[PDB]
Amino acid sequence: IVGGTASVRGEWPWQVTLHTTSPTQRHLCGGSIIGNQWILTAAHCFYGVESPKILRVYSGILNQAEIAEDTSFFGVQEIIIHDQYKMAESGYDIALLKLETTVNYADSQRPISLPSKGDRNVIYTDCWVTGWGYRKLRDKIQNTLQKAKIPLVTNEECQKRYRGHKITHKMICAGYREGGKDACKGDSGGPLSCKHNEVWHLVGITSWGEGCAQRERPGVYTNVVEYVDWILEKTQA
Ligand SMILES: *[C@](=O)([C]([C][C][C][N]C([N])=[N])[N]C(=O)[C]([N]C(=O)C(=O)C1=[C][C]=[C]C(Cl)=[C]1)[C]([C])[C])C1=N[C]=[C]S1
Repeated sequence: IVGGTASVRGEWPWQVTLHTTSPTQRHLCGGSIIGNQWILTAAHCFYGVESPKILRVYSGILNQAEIAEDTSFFGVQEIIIHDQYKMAESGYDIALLKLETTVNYADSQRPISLPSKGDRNVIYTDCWVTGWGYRKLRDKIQNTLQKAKIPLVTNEECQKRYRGHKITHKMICAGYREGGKDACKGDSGGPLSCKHNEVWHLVGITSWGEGCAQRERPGVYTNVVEYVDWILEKTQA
């Protein structure tokens, strides 16, 4: 996260940090708890991942420092990548992680409600992007979960900032015309939370962007509401 600040512990209870143990353990991507055994994240986060056996999901984390060898984690039983996904910039950057065990909700870890189809006409004026991603285009995984408030931008406006690219209705953008605040390397898979009527909704999934926080370069996110049917279909046994 560029231009953000340290989060308060438990402030984003749905946020998880997905680690890979290969070659040695490190943070890979962000993700969101949406069900007792389901994490929603970006599909482009499993590039090179041949098995879910090397994945570890940590919930209720604020500082990466809390993660040690003796720290409990959730194993991944299955990685579900949208069948139309090819690459982030082309869209369909969405994936489900079916945990090996169930998450016991608590104030430190609880699910975020998915957007509705009747809420596609709602104007989000309180959206936040979070993660342990980069702070600069040349930094490392941040220790403390960062947060940043960023305004959504219309798709027509976003398309203007991404010539040569196709910004579809299955994507959604957020950013300041002047830049300064945005997601960055490592925030991928993270949630783009928006509070409406005292209720948080998973509006987007951090996906891509030209660089980080550059002026006239809004961050691009998977437009979750366009995948509620897919999510239902893939999560039902
Ligand atoms: C993700 O954490 C990052 C998150 C990008 C968010 N960026 C932003 N400005 N809001 N994702 C990536 O690094 C993906 N690639 C790009 O963003 C890349 O710069 C790009 C891709 C297509 C078109 C353009 Cl113009 C720029 C990803 C596809 C690698 C991470 N995901 C993996 C490691 S960090």
